[PDB]
Amino acid sequence: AVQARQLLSGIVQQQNNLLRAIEAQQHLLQLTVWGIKQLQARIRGGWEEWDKKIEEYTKKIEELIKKSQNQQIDL
Amino acid sequence: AVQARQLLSGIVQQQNNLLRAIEAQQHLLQLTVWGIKQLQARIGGRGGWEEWDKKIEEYTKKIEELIKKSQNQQIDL
Amino acid sequence: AVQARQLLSGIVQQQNNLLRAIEAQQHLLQLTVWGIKQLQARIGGRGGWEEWDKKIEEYTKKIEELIKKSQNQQIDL
Repeated sequence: AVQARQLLSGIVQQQNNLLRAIEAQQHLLQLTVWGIKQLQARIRGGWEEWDKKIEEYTKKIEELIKKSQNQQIDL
Repeated sequence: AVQARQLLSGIVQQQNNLLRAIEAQQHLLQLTVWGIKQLQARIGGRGGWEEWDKKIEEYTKKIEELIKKSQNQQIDL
Repeated sequence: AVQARQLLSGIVQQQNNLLRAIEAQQHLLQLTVWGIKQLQARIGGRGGWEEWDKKIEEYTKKIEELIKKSQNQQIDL
């Protein structure tokens, strides 16, 4: 009882740590994407599909993140 | 009992969402790697980046291993 | 009882896998940051990317803090 409570709370707490890390990593990722796009632009045709997949994965990540924020509990 | 199941399942669901996000972030990261690599090629060659290339291969392999590892461990309650 | 332990241990092992993947992705991410910065420096100066650099740093430190914070909370059953 006291055991299981401390265990599950600890588990729940680290889930919030992992999620917060994932969100920060995503913010970092979007910054790198911008940097690349700006470099391709200083030297963007032929990168249409590349742009599309990025948008695809980015949308999915943002969806999953939002879906995780609501699933999240702070015990 | 009812409390335990709901709390546990909720935790299991949360983990599957975190994993899915990690996978999509990995797919996203590999796209940026290529993007950089193609820029480096467009500007002596890609010489001097052999070690850089190495660590990427190292971490990429490790991530993919850990992901597959997490897929086989993951449960869909 | 036997059910709960096996289920809770499985969950904890999964968290360990997810965390390790996040650390490896972070290593990979920092490699991409370097690659970009070196291309920016090889093509006026890196002026105008001050704010960009600052946010990279901001999120990077936050990630590393969150990672270390998760390594402590981490248990191996």
